[PDB]
Amino acid sequence: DIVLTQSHKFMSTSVGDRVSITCKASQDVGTAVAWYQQKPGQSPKLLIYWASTRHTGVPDRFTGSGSGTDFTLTISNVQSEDLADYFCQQYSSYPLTFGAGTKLELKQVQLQEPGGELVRPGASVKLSCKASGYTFTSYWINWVKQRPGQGLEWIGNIYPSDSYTNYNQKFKDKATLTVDKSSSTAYMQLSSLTSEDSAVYFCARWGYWGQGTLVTVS
Ligand SMILES: CC1(C)S[C@@H]2[C@H](NC(=O)[C@H](N)c3ccccc3)C(=O)N2[C@H]1C(=O)O
Repeated sequence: DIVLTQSHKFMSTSVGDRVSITCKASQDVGTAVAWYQQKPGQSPKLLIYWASTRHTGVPDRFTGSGSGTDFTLTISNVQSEDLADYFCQQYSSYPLTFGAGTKLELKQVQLQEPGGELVRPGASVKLSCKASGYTFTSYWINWVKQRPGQGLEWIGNIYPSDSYTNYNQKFKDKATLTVDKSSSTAYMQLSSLTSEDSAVYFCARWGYWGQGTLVTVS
């Protein structure tokens, strides 16, 4: 698997400074790399893709670069609203992997963001991911696990059109992906839950991450 080593877990900066967050792929990943911004209680917002193309709406402050192995995300004049988590994504080959992330800081009320469920150990859970506003069958749906202080993990994806699926070997026996064309809803069923399965589970379309769902196993 391709490991993406992100240069610092924590980065201190100040409003007005220039910042550089880097990711080093352990194998060549071409220019298939994306950078995301994630604020607490929110979901990743795509900033750069194909390593250097700025996504629509993202302010010039952000710039991406690199090809093959060393990727960089630079913010020319850091602003307050920029203080967040940033992580890189590699989509050159399976399993898709992510850099453990970088928290950009200097040195708010949050309620049910996201909502979720508390289930029992050894039990099973089936998470939903309703889609709206676009042709469900035309875009892969990915599922990602996020624990609080660790790096994002990609579970697998599925093409709703024919339900073709890819699994990160690590989740092969824990997750099973399905979709329901009739209600444009993708699902993920986790089996034999342990405290290790407690996390926020996101489903994502290229450029649109869901709000996620908190699965607590107690
Ligand atoms: C080669 C691919 C992996 S890239 C594309 C889409 N990838 C995304 O939606 C997006 N980058 C994404 C968001 C969140 C987590 C992981 C990935 C996806 O899955 N498709 C595959 C395909 O077309 O063969």
